[PDB]
Amino acid sequence: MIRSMTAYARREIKGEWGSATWEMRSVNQRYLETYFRLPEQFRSLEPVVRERIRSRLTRGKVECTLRYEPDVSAQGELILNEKLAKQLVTAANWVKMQSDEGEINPVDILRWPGVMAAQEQDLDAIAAEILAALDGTLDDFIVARETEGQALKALIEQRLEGVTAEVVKVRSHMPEILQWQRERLVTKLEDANNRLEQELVLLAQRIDVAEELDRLEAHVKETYNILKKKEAVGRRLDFMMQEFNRESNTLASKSINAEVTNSAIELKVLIEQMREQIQNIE
Amino acid sequence: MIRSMTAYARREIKGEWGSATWEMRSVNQRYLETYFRLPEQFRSLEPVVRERIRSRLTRGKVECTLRYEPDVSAQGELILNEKLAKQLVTAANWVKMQSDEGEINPVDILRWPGVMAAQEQDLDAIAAEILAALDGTLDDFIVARETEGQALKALIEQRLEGVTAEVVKVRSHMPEILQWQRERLVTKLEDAQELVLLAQRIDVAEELDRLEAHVKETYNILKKKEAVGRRLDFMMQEFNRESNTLASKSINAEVTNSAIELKVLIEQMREQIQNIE
Amino acid sequence: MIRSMTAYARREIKGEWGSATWEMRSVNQRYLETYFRLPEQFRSLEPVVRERIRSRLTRGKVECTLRYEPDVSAGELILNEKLAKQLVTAANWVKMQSDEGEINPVDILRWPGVMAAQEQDLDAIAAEILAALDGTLDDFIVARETEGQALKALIEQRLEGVTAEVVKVRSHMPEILQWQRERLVTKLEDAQVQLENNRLEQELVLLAQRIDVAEELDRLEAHVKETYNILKKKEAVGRRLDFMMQEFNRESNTLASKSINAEVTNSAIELKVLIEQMREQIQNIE
Amino acid sequence: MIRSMTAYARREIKGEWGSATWEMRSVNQRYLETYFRLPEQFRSLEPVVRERIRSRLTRGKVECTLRYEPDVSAQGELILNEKLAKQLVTAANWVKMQSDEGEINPVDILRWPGVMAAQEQDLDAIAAEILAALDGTLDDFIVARETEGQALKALIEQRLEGVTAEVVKVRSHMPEILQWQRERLVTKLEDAQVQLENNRLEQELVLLAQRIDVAEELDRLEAHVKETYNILKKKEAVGRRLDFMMQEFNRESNTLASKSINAEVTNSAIELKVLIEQMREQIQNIE
Amino acid sequence: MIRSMTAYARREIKGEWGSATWEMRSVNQRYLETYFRLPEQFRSLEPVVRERIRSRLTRGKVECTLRYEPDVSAQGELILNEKLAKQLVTAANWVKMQSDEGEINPVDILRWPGVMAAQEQDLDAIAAEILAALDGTLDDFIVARETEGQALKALIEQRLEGVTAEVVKVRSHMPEILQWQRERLVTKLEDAQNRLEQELVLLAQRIDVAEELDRLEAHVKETYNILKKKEAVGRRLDFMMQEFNRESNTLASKSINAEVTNSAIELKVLIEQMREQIQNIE
Amino acid sequence: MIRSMTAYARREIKGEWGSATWEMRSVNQRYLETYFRLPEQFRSLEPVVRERIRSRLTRGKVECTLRYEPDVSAQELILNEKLAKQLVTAANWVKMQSDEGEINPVDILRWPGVMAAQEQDLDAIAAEILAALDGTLDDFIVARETEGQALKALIEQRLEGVTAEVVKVRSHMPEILQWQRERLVTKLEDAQVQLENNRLEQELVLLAQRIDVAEELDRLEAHVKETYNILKKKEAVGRRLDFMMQEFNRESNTLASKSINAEVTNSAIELKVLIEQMREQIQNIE
Repeated sequence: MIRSMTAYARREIKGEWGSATWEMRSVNQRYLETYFRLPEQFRSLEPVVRERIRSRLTRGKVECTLRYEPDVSAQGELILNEKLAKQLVTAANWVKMQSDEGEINPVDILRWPGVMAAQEQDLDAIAAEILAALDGTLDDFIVARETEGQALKALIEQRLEGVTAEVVKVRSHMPEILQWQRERLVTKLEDANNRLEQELVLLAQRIDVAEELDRLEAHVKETYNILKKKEAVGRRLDFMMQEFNRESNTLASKSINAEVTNSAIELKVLIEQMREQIQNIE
Repeated sequence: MIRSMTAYARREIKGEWGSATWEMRSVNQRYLETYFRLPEQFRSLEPVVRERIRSRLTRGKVECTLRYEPDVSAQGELILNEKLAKQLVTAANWVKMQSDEGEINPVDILRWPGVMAAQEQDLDAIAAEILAALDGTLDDFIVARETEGQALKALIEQRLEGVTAEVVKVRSHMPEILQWQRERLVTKLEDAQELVLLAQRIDVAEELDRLEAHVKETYNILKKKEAVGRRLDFMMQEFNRESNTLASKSINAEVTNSAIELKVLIEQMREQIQNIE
Repeated sequence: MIRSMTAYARREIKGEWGSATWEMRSVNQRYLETYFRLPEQFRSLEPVVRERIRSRLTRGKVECTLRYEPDVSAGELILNEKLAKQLVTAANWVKMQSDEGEINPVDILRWPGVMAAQEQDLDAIAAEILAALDGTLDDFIVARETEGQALKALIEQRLEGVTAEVVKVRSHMPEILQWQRERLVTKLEDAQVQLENNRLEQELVLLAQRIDVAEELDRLEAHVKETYNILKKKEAVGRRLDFMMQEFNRESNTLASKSINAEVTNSAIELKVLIEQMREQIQNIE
Repeated sequence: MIRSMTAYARREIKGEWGSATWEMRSVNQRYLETYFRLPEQFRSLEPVVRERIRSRLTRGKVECTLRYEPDVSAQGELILNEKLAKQLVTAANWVKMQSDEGEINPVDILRWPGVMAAQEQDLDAIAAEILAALDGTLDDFIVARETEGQALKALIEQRLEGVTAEVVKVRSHMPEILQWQRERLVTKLEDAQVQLENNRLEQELVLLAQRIDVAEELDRLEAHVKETYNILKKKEAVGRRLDFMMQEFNRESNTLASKSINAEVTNSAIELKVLIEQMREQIQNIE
Repeated sequence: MIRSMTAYARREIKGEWGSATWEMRSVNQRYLETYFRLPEQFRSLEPVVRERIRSRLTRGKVECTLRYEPDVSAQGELILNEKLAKQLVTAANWVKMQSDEGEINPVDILRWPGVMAAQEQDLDAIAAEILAALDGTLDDFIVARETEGQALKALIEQRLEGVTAEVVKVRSHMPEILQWQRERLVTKLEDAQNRLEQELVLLAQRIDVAEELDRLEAHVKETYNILKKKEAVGRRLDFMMQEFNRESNTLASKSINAEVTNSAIELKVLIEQMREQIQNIE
Repeated sequence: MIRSMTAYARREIKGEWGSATWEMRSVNQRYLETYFRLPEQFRSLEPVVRERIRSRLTRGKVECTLRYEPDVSAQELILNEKLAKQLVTAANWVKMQSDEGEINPVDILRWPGVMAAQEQDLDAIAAEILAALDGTLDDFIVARETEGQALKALIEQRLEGVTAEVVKVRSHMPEILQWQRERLVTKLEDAQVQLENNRLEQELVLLAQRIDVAEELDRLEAHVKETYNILKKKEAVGRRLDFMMQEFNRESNTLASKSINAEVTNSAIELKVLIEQMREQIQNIE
């Protein structure tokens, strides 16, 4: 069950206290990178949310944003500190006697800190519900990372069927070609004995690609095994494609017929198509 | 039918609610890279945008930008908390009694946090219209790719004709090639123990026949509906292989000059293929 | 010793003056960058906090914040009468230049320092705050040292897996060489061609040299032994480990290129996976 | 071509929107590090700038700063939301009826968010101009590296000439020293003792000549300067290959100073070790 | 009065202006390397503080850090920038001419940045107080060096006592040693009269064990004399241990007696143990 | 005129445009490393300051910081008149909707962008900054030469001790060479080894010429005379002196190895001590 690095998932929780929205987005990356945007009230929640994200995700760049819109009507009714307000008025009266002018503004006294305050302090209860909501949107994020990736797995397996069908097309042509190479050489040597076949068969071992086709088939069987294991295989699959293309290039190099060369090109096209999908794999 | 990797297309939809613009540009790239610049309100549309673009475009580095301009009257309405405003006015009246002076500033009451708030309009009907404009931008984008791709197809076909013209030109010197072919073989016999005269490959007719089939295959590749950019690049490497083998053989001035011209045509074709998806 | 460049540590100190909790976190960054979020009362403490943090922390992007809430302590406040008179006389000079204006009393009280809390002394709170800061920093260093030791165990776990893949390849190597020469003679027996004297031996020597990977395997084992030595000596560990990974990777690529067996190729891929896993942890090293 | 890892490049473009300045500074470093300091508006351009620089530059430590100056007066005329302003005034009128007093400040209405908003100028045309100025700065930067590399090569070749001058300075002085050492031995021996079998004298003179002989290290120093000039001629892996020669240069100079029986030869060996250190200063700057 | 290179000392001075703290720590080094961490206000003190550390210390790697913590006080008078205030009033007059109305608030002009500037603190009186605290820290740093240095001196003298004790153990075998020395000479006289070469004169120079023990006992009495010196003797004692090993190399190389060989090995173990402690002596 | 690598120099200048301070400090380094902390207005001066410093400094790690404090326009502030008119016209529109209000002038000035960037003649100021850099750079070298003269006196004081130890060994050497003739022949008589008569006497003095340290003392005295000559060079001689001390230490080790007398061994140790003391002063020499 392979997963992809790029996915999106947003969840919004509505309550009397307020509305909070968790958004998670991700893009392909070489290593895991985490970025968190949180409100000031839930800034203390940043270490807790980072451990959950990092434990669940092995690789990829993920940005998580939480936006809290509290309800001011559900906010507790404001209390007026009468002693502090009188303490500020008598202080301003002293300033007015020094300046011999000025007028106290009532709104400014209310704006002074501690004069009008709210003591709801319900943040701890809603934070536990936000943490439970974070696990829900993180599961929606993981299920989206696992939804796609099954499609990527099918695309790679479809190309893996194309490379194995392409080597059997080379396997049938090759013995016919090996005999043809001896014939054209003999006609050229018209102007030129025993043990000439001894040098021919050693040259034919350099032309033969059976050992290389065997390795390529072994790499395909391994690639099927790599897709089934449940771990990070994004980079391992990329290293495997370098060996796929290594055998394709040495096959196109030792190719002496145009039919085999066209098959080697088809192999390299399928490898490029697989490498494009492996980039999206974690 | 082949599509160039670089193209540009913009579409703007105007309505009473506001105006939005879909700008989309692309450049050449080995694999498909999708970068989206979307407003915070339409940030949720990003997975839907990626689904539509990735399905339609096989390869290339594409950047898509969306900019939304809301009408100043639309998506705009003030919500005034009447109870909280009355609470602040009565609290300020109490302060005015202790101070025996002062005047309540109205805008200061509005700037109090809980007093003023803005309502959230339903962007669902707009988002569906913004999403439909993206489909139209993709249609204008792929046709601009096909228009530039047809010019690249003509340049490659024009130089494929010069490749075949050079292959026929060396086959006029074919009788001289056979003379030089046998003469090289007998001179090595004259020089004569690890005598691998068999290992020497001097045949050039197979190289020309093998190269001539690649040209016929290249025309067939250009007719394909799927992406052909990477396949043509691999094909040029085989064009270069047969030119490199023909390059090693020094026969006469006309043959060597034709081999030089062949490699120039391949490089000119390979430069245009980098622009092909 | 080695220290993990990313770590977290917070501490809360409660007192009669109020409650203040120091919280500092770090992420892996190529340079030292300290961002502080301090209250207005402790805004003057910004320079001394920066010097103390940067003296013990050599590298990394650190975000340190302090949350402070004043305690009413059940309402009387002190008034800086001299500072208020200083501002009124300074405003009177401005009024004579402008020839207009009125001094707002609340605006004078809004000036910093004009109003102060009687229940608390700012200098006494700052001394407790500064003493709490170095306590968080000392625990912050330990949080880096413990997680740094965790990164060391990860690299050693992958190093022993690297040296296990090398001896796994060298066990297959003699069998592979004999399989290649036996594959050659079987085709000569099928072809019934007359065998020549020492022509076979010279071809066997040539292929043996092409498949020979002895220098790459010995060079890989020298790299793992050097990596343990670099990991033991705790001087410039973060930089010197980066160079070893490039040497590990080019020997693995050279091995994968010169390989003729699919099983050896699979082992070379495993090496490159282990190298990539080691590189991921080396970035976290300070 | 050899290129110095220390250079400075600057490029300024003038436009109606303002002026943009690029600055490049490079310091020697074993790895390739690139640090970028861009404005908040063009912070999205960093991954595009990083690709062009990392692809065109070899190893080193590079710092990039982009300074963007807005004209302010020439562009960005403020637009007034008349509908929102009237909405706030009617809302404030309601509060005025409740309080039965107050006065609406006009500038307070303008300072309300969204009332007076400047139209955002599309930075697409300006960012393309900045990207075009970047590759022009990289061109000046590469040229500066190549011109400084030629200066480092001249300094290395200048010291190499001083190395050969010291080697032949020792070679001419060596036979004079070997004759004086023979003349001293026979004089000390004849002063207090008799000649010993004649052939024993020749044996001791041969042993003495072998101990003071430095011709092997002296010939090996001259072989090192010829390979060093060839290495400078080669433009492939010049930095890694040139470090090895300095250790070999310093190896032969140390063994030469150890076998130096004459003070003028020892001073020449020290001058060699000074020239080697001066060459080592330039090689850490090259690739 | 020998001193160890590793030592630590701190001092804090308190005043109404604030509090400052010096902190010195050192480790072993071949030469003297000093590193200073100073506040930006007292950066100018770096050349002065270096000369003082340099005067009382000869070798070692010290790191000297200074923490300056001024008390947070708004008591400092704020200068009224009369120039800038007049610049703002004339600018506001222009706005009044355009609007044809308005009034300049004096408090708002004061709130404008730069109009009220805090008086620069003359730290000359504080710097002299901080420099005086450095002298106290250096004095505490030196006594910490001398305290640890006395323990090293006692440990070296204990090892020197074992050296002389092992010498006496070999001195008893001296009549047996002189027999073995004479046996080496007569053994080299083999096939005596075909090569005209006499290694006997050379061998008499190489096996002068009696002079080694005498010269070794002279090095011990000199080592005691070196410990009583006032100047730093760290490098001198290390050079002395090289000579201790030279006199004991012949005893370990030649097996005159199994008991003598054991005593020679213990003799070289003591030299290595003294070498380890001399690393810590300045 | 030798110069120490560690030095400090700080200069402060005042003008109508403002006040700026150059600060230069340096420490020991193998080669020359220059780092610059410059304001944003004078970041363009960095390539000019670098060539100026590198011209007069041969090696060392030097940090060069410049603090520039701008002064408000003394003897008028530039004001965006069109933006201010646009805000007054917009406020007038609000005043007719509300039918009340008064435009506060300071509130218009507080608006972002109304106060344009203040006029500064950066070209005329930078020329004064460059002239102050030269003064600080010349003031920096005076601090180098002052400390260097102290290092020169310490080295010359130890060089006098070297020649004093050399002549002490020189005087005792002819006596000790005679003592070995009588010492070696006595050991031969103890074992009753037959004398070779004249041939023994010849080999004895040939061996004595091998033990004779007079050749090492002559070379060492020539190195002392050369070290005085090196101290008079105007160029940097920090590295050359270090290479010279290696030859000092080479002859001393050869002296201690060939030593046969405890007093000569103690004198060789005194030589090695003086050489280490000179090396400690030399490590600070440019």
